[PDB]
Amino acid sequence: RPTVLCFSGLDPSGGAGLQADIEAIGQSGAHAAIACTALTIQNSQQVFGFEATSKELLLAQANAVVGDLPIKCVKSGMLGTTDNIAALAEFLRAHPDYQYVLDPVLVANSGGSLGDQATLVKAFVELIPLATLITPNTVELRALTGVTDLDQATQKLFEMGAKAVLVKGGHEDTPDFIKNSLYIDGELAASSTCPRCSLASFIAGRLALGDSLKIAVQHAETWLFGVL
Ligand SMILES: Cc1ncc(COP(=O)(O)O)c(C=O)c1O
Repeated sequence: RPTVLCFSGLDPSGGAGLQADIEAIGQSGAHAAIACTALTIQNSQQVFGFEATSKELLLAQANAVVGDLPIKCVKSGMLGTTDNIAALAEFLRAHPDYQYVLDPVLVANSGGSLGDQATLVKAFVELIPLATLITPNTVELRALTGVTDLDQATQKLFEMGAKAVLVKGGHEDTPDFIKNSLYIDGELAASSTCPRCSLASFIAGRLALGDSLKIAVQHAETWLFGVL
């Protein structure tokens, strides 16, 4: 059972964060390991605050997993601080053989703060070229690039060094479905939907199990359509 190591925050209410990573990775067929980036204080309605994990304790968790478990993929969600973004980049550069799924979490779904967005956007520059796949929703895509046109923003992310981008949402969305577009090396590789879209951890698990990107993304949609 290949392992996905998740650099993710803890949401006590269990709606998001490393709990959702654990659930998705288990359903993908892989094993989840966790390097907790923050203990948040939040529920479905608001974020009250959070205590970011120090860079030292973050790397200590990650390094405890290294050597014990067969890490094949890293996934990141909430990182909280620019220190933790830098620590993850340091970790990834020490392990270029790991695949990496970057979910560029800038805000909570409730709207509450999971860190200062402007400085997080600037710090994410370092992680963009390291990712096997970046999974921005349309808000995250625009924030990372400073570009409001989705097509132009996607291309800008590739100019910034992205290798593959799964854009969640776009001009093809409807009340029943969010449309996802998988781009590889700047070119549209697969155009799909998703009934509703938190795909990064499930995709990471499928990548850990040896799937190609296209097959992993397809499995993730089948998983969500199976919930429906
Ligand atoms: C701690 C935390 N991580 C991540 C997310 C969103 O990413 P997922 O719910 O896919 O982990 C949220 C909420 O939006 C969150 O509060």
